[PDB]
Amino acid sequence: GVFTFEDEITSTVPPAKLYNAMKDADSITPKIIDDVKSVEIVEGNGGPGTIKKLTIVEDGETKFILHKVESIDEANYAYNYSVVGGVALPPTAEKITFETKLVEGPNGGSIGKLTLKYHTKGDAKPDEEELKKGKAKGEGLFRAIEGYVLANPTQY
Repeated sequence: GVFTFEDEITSTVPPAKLYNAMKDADSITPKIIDDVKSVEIVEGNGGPGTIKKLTIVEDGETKFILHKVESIDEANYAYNYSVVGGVALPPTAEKITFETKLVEGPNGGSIGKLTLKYHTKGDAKPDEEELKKGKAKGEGLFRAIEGYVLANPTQY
């Protein structure tokens, strides 16, 4: 089944700058996220349908995760990607979609909506810890992109 969760977030960074840096995640994320070592494009040009392989370390063991770029909408400052392979998918987990959408917020920052869509195998529900871990991951990646902008203001 599909189980959807939405979380409202904030940033001091304006939405145009965050959105630009969200599209730069393949170079930003290995720099800032210690465990993420590299991102390689398997198929595609970076747009919707693109498949990416990420190489990770988790206590000194190299592991791989596979992403699919789902959809990109400047119109709603939106960037959506799915985890389609790797450690985050237990056998009753088929896919996890992470959507980020941004709007202008008070005082020159941004209001974020983070959506987690947890796709399960038929009748199963998401495990409570797996949902927690999935949320933390989506939030961590957002904060990486944001972190990078705050640290490198002249780049966005």
